[PDB]
Amino acid sequence: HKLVPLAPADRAPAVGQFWHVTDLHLDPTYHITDDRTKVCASSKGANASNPGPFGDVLCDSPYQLILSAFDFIKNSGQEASFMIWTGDSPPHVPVPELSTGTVIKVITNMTMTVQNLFPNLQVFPALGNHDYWPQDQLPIVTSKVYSAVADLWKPWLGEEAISTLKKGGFYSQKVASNPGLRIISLNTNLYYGPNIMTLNKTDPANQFEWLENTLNSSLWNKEKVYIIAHVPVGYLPYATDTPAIRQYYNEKLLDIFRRYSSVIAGQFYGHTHRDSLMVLSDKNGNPLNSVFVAPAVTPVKGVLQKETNNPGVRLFQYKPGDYTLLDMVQYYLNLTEANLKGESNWTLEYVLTQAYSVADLQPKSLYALVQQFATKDSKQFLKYYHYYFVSYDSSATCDQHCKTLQVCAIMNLDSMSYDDCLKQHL
Ligand SMILES: *[C@@H]1O[C@H](CO)[C@@H](O[C@@H]2O[C@H](CO)[C@@H](O[C@@H]3O[C@H](CO[C@H]4O[C@H](CO)[C@@H](O)[C@H](O)[C@@H]4O)[C@@H](O)[C@H](O[C@H]4O[C@H](CO)[C@@H](O)[C@H](O)[C@@H]4O)[C@@H]3O)[C@H](O)[C@H]2NC(C)=O)[C@H](O)[C@H]1NC(C)=O
Ligand SMILES: *[C@@H]1O[C@H](CO[C@@H]2O[C@@H](C)[C@@H](O)[C@@H](O)[C@@H]2O)[C@@H](O[C@@H]2O[C@H](CO)[C@@H](O)[C@H](O)[C@H]2NC(C)=O)[C@H](O)[C@H]1NC(C)=O
Ligand SMILES: *[C@@H]1O[C@H](CO[C@@H]2O[C@@H](C)[C@@H](O)[C@@H](O)[C@@H]2O)[C@@H](O[C@@H]2O[C@H](CO)[C@@H](O)[C@H](O)[C@H]2NC(C)=O)[C@H](O)[C@H]1NC(C)=O
Ligand SMILES: *[C@@H]1O[C@H](CO)[C@@H](O[C@@H]2O[C@H](CO)[C@@H](O)[C@H](O)[C@H]2NC(C)=O)[C@H](O)[C@H]1NC(C)=O
Ligand SMILES: C[N+](C)(C)CCOP(=O)(O)O
Ligand SMILES: [Zn+2]
Ligand SMILES: [Zn+2]
Repeated sequence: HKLVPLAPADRAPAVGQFWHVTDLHLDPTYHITDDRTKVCASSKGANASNPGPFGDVLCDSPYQLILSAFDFIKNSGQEASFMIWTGDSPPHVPVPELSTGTVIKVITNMTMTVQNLFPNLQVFPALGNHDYWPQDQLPIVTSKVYSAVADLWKPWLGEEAISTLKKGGFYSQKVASNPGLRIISLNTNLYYGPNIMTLNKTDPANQFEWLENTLNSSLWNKEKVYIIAHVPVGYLPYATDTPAIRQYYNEKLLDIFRRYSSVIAGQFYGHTHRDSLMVLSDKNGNPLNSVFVAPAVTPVKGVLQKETNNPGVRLFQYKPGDYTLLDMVQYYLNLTEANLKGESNWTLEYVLTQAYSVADLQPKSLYALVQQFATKDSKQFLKYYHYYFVSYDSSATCDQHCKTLQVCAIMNLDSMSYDDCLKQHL
């Protein structure tokens, strides 16, 4: 007779879950035709290799492929309280074949697709470098694209997020279904090498100042933060000594993340179209923060490349009310199989804790895994290299130089530690 909240039965609180999808790269031109140089504009005159209804390795995504990915999510039976979506919706075609209006039209199509299929799901998007015309030229002041995506994403974001999105293409947002969790969606395309608009700027769009203030507020308000962005921090795992964003920005952003590692419970990136891990550590090798690079839905590659990825989407599990990451489930589409029979079978690729026999996704757990990778002929690393391409090629091999680059980039996000790793292991 005193209106006290009803106590839940002391069962185990189910884990929380969220989806991460990235790099959809819709090619609206995709159509099967006898002249394989006309299957898709994204192959740029090359012959599609073996095209089917769900795509080709030399093409960006048919609409049917993207629809199959989101249909899989919708029908998966997995509960999820939100989704993160880290950008890159238009296809890889020459600048004159696009325009601002065409870019906005593709992002609108992808946004409405998600909203139609998932009417009750809060989605946290970030912009990719292709989400602007010309590609990679994302500005440091408001623009038509920023204003358009701010309008498109209003169903998911509050007024303050909309206002920063419109001005600079970034925002933070409290997660409605998850009190105490805030998403910080950065515009790391401001730091991407090809961006002429940010050359020699110390703090383009004031994003560093805003990020520091946001994290400081989260720290004092006892929030936890998930960082999402398109281009990741750290070093390319397939090239030597090449930061993914300009070195000046990589060093500055990493220093902010080290300072606020106690608040940041996850970092989630796209852009590479590969499945990669990184572990941010301090200068002495003590692990601080776990980083998860998710592979793309598009399978596209250039003619020059030997390997590509199968389409992928992924699910994270986390501790409710606490937001510590517990697991990651990677799903994929075997594109060759799907095209041969004409029917998609999105399926489990792996569960991280089971694949690698780790307890959870905390920095110390993953740091110990990466130390295993470093051992000669590590079977853990062989598995990881297979998953890097989302199981595209079980016979792909990683020679000594290849592996040094991979492991050094997983373990060492800043220039000093990365170069020291090269010194010791080249
Ligand atoms: C996604 O789905 C695709 C399609 O089903 C799978 O790809 C097929 O995988 C099978 C088995 O792994 C392949 O069949 C095997 O091919 C081997 C030779 O492979 C090389 O040469 C072929 C030549 O056509 C290339 O296509 C290929 O890329 C390789 O470079 C053979 O050695 C195998 O023969 C053995 O099989 C049995 C017993 O093992 C016996 O009958 C044989 O005598 C011999 O012992 C076998 O034929 C098949 O070629 C692949 N198809 C395609 C189109 O690539 C992927 O595995 C799947 N992905 C995942 C992650 O599961
Ligand atoms: C794109 O492919 C066409 C077709 O190539 C043929 O078809 C494939 C299935 C494979 O069997 C190839 O070895 C074949 O040659 C290419 O056009 C052909 O190229 C040569 C040189 O001109 C000639 O023998 C054919 O007559 C050409 N045309 C046709 C209709 O066969 C074309 O060169 C390829 N384009 C690119 C950019 O690679
Ligand atoms: C980081 O934040 C602290 C705390 O600021 C407060 O945080 C919230 C309660 C919010 O209500 C803000 O308005 C508050 O100001 C900053 O330290 C405070 O501000 C100055 C620091 O020189 C000092 O006079 C206050 O006493 C500090 N308050 C407390 C509780 O310690 C700190 O400076 C911020 N850092 C940056 C870089 O912004
Ligand atoms: C997103 O774009 C796709 C096509 O790129 C749309 O799907 C097609 O829509 C037109 C009809 O208007 C036709 O080509 C087909 O009927 C549809 N399917 C395919 C595979 O092309 C889709 O409707 C768009 N969605 C939104 C929300 O704009
Ligand atoms: C640049 N890349 C080809 C290595 C990765 C893909 O990047 P993006 O062109 O989709 O932005
Ligand atoms: Zn991309
Ligand atoms: Zn990109």
